[PDB]
Amino acid sequence: KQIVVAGALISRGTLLVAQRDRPAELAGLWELPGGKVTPGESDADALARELREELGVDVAVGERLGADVALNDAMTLRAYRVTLRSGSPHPHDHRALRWVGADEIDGLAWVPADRAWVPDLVAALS
Ligand SMILES: Nc1ccn([C@H]2C[C@H](O)[C@@H](COP(=O)(O)O)O2)c(=O)n1
Repeated sequence: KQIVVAGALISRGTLLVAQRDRPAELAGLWELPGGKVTPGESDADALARELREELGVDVAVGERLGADVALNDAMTLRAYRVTLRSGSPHPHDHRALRWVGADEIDGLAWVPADRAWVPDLVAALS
């Protein structure tokens, strides 16, 4: 299986979420940002790489957040806690970014796969 890694960046008590711009089925919906692990990379390497490219930040990759999500037979999606080392996030690849609190997480129009993590994210912010 192909692994897709995603980051739950919590800073100053809020969670960063990212609004996809593609493909049409997901454009406008919100996600934890990340991307595919390439063969030869660790999960930490891949996630830090993706968030540097997508957001313009250097992060440290920490513990898993929640369980794996099966995207299909082909791919699996995994979230990690990440924390900021340097930089301020900007939507280089996404439509928008938002910092959200616990109360806002269940109301967000999540991409269907990431929605599974709602209870985990609420707990992390509580
Ligand atoms: N937090 C994320 C990141 C990605 N994906 C999905 C969208 C694609 O089906 C696949 C690979 O993502 P991308 O198209 O961004 O490379 O993973 C997802 O559901 N949730």
